[PDB]
Amino acid sequence: KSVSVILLAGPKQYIPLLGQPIALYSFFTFSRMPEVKEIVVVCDPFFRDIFEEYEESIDVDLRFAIPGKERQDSVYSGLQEIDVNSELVCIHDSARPLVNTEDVEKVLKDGSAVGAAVLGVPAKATIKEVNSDSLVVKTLDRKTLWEMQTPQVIKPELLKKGFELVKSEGLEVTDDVSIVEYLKHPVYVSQGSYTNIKVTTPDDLLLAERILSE
Amino acid sequence: KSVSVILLAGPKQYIPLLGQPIALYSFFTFSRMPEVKEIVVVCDPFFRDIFEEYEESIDVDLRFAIPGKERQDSVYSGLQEIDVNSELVCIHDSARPLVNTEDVEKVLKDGSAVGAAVLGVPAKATIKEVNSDSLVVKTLDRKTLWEMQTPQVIKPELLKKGFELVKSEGLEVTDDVSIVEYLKHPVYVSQGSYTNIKVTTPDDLLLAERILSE
Ligand SMILES: [K+]
Ligand SMILES: [K+]
Ligand SMILES: [K+]
Ligand SMILES: [K+]
Ligand SMILES: [K+]
Ligand SMILES: [K+]
Ligand SMILES: [K+]
Ligand SMILES: [K+]
Ligand SMILES: [K+]
Ligand SMILES: [K+]
Ligand SMILES: [K+]
Ligand SMILES: [K+]
Ligand SMILES: [K+]
Ligand SMILES: [K+]
Ligand SMILES: [K+]
Ligand SMILES: [K+]
Ligand SMILES: [K+]
Ligand SMILES: [K+]
Ligand SMILES: [K+]
Ligand SMILES: [K+]
Ligand SMILES: [K+]
Ligand SMILES: [K+]
Ligand SMILES: [K+]
Ligand SMILES: [K+]
Ligand SMILES: [K+]
Ligand SMILES: [K+]
Ligand SMILES: [K+]
Ligand SMILES: [K+]
Repeated sequence: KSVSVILLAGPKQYIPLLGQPIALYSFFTFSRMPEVKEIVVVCDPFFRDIFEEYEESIDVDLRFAIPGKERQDSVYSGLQEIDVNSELVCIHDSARPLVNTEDVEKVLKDGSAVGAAVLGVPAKATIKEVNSDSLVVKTLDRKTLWEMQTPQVIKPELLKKGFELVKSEGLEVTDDVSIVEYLKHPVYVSQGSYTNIKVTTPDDLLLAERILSE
Repeated sequence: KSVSVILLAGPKQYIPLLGQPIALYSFFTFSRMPEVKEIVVVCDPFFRDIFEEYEESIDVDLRFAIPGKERQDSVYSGLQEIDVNSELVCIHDSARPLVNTEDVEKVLKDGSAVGAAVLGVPAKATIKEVNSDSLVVKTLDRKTLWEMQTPQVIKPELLKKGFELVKSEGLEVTDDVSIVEYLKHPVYVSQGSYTNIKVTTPDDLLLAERILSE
């Protein structure tokens, strides 16, 4: 019971899906996993009650952190709240409500082994690198390209070192494992499921209801 | 009236969308464009009547070609049917029923100017190159990666030269502009719309009905 989750929830994350705010879906998935010791929800204080409500229903410590200006500052804020002895930090965008227990288990395993891991899926589209003149530079090898999801799972000492680089050099990162890439430490891509979609538009909500109804 | 369309339609392309087989949607879009002189539909002969039916409703020459084993052989088969003097070949996957007239006009313009062009959209996901050990090699620069759609628009002399390379060297290509890339001739990526989705699953059909109902 060694994993700390940072659940990034700081309104599109509170849009109802089957009547319940999207952020609660992944919250419950992590709360039922035996490896998870605590969930640090990063949200505006106004929304804390959405989660506290369920606190006596769940077998994790529930803690909060205040969001920052950019996703990386929200991650940093959650990281100050995790247990001093957690073995792994599992960072998740609450706009991904449909992550599967099996896929979380897999990226936790791979993060334990490598130190950093992220859920990904092979890209289904043909992807080309395009220069600033709108010309194709190259076609990227289909067998080689992965679309990233969350969770991103990183050992805390590694993440803390990475934030020391980020804060001391003004890095801008849009994900968590980019910090570890900077460090030249390996990042493992764990194969997930294409159903772990991000839900931000009402088109995405309709797809999420379809997936849930399958 | 200078453009020849090769419409690749050779059953998931005949699944109904609002009651009409998917392949007819883009067929009609191209038939109404003044630049299009002819549409060569590549389909099994059994399906020809789906399109012929509308022949006196449309201001293009309607022709057919027989599909081959792989997409590139189907393209080659359509290419043998185009007008000896067309200025541009516009190749489209009939599983993309929602392409917009405005986006077709744009990629035709860019194909006229460059010799090869393809509709694309910036990739919305974070994409990483991953080696065979499942490790991230690099994170690809978000500002630089495009997802390809169809049409792909190529001048016929260029395409014919490219097929001479393909047939004389056993190339396997999953798109049309890869042939021109091989030739070291420029390929322009014209910015399209994220609504030009490929419809193969019933999830995609539901999204396509939503888009059409917007
Ligand atoms: K979940
Ligand atoms: K637990
Ligand atoms: K504790
Ligand atoms: K607290
Ligand atoms: K904090
Ligand atoms: K603290
Ligand atoms: K999801
Ligand atoms: K969620
Ligand atoms: K999943
Ligand atoms: K596990
Ligand atoms: K291992
Ligand atoms: K910043
Ligand atoms: K997944
Ligand atoms: K929409
Ligand atoms: K269309
Ligand atoms: K026409
Ligand atoms: K003619
Ligand atoms: K004919
Ligand atoms: K032919
Ligand atoms: K012919
Ligand atoms: K489409
Ligand atoms: K179509
Ligand atoms: K379009
Ligand atoms: K045009
Ligand atoms: K020009
Ligand atoms: K082949
Ligand atoms: K488009
Ligand atoms: K499905």
